[PDB]
Amino acid sequence: VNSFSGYLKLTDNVYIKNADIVEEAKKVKPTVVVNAANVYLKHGGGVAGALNKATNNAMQVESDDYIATNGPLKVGGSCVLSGHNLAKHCLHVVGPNVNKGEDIQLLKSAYENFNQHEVLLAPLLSAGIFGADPIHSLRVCVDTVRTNVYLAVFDKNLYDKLVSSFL
Ligand SMILES: Cc1ccc(C[C@H](CO)Nc2ncnc3[nH]ccc23)cc1C
Ligand SMILES: [Cl-]
Repeated sequence: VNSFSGYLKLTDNVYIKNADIVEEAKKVKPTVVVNAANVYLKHGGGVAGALNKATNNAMQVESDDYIATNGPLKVGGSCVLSGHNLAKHCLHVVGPNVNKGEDIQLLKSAYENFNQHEVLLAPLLSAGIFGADPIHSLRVCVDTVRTNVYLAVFDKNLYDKLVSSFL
């Protein structure tokens, strides 16, 4: 039993809700919140911009030190950093950005990172400003993630389409 509330159950392990991941994380304080990261961990907009703003830029400061030491992530890759005031940990995951021409097949590799964590709060990878079809992203999530994932969808209209169209 966990403290996530108001989710619709899609499969044994995947759940979904129309919610603001920033507000969800502050309420639940999950063990792991997933960020929709880029390889440079530059959290300028989208989910990453919102999560970083909620940390008062501490996420960006930590991320800049990470990159200075380790260099950029891979598309499809991830790193574990602090969750600051939002969660114990933040799993920064790089889904392909279609608006950069990045291969959408890497979306499965991106979701595989979730399997290293028993329970996660997450957005749909490569959705929003990353340009992928959220219906495809949800399908890949369900077919790739085996651990317990609580998916937060900010937009109410989009959530209804994902649910009504879920096979
Ligand atoms: C119009 C529109 C907006 C957003 C999305 C999803 C992306 C992630 O898939 N953004 C987010 N998802 C969850 N919480 C969030 N908080 C801040 C940003 C954000 C899709 C579409 C079509
Ligand atoms: Cl977004």
